[PDB]
Amino acid sequence: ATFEIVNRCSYTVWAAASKGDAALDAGGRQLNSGESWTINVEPGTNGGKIWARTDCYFDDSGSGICKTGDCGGLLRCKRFGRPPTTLAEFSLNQYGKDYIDISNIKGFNVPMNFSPTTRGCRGVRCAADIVGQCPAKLKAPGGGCNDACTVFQTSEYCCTTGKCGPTEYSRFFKRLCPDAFSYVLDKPTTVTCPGSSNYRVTFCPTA
Repeated sequence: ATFEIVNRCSYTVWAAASKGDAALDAGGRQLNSGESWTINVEPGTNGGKIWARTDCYFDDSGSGICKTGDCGGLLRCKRFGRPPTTLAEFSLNQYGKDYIDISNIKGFNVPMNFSPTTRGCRGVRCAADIVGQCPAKLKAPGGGCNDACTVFQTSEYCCTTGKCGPTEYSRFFKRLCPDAFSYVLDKPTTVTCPGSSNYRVTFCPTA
């Protein structure tokens, strides 16, 4: 499947794409404002994620650090990135269907629209000013708004027992972005699309 990743933000982001134990395509690239990066993701990919990283520095070997979304210091991510990170998530060709969603379960750093470029389903977006409105206890010095699990590490925020409810903190992400997962057992906002759809991820879709 092809994904076009577009930076509409007025600032540079370093895009990342991983299935958590391997890079998807090159795994990461710098995107200046307005740049597009087209990647190919093998059919059947389960548990893929794409995110933006902010304020990164990399040397000539692609080793460095980012203030949000850092994936063990690499330009080309093999692993998932450090919260806070707005996530585009996807499982492809699962019994003839593709499943996409946006998640705030690992916090928010950059607004995002995640839409099919092919026919037969709709896109999802989280474009509100979550960092601006972030509760003081969730604010990341880095930039970004962390999820409560990352900050407090409780069974309730992390849903570690498989039983947990919405919280003051999850309700905040949900009020600003109703179409993004706000906690692990949130009522699913997954979109089902035709198997082998193609997609576009846009950072700062409103910008």
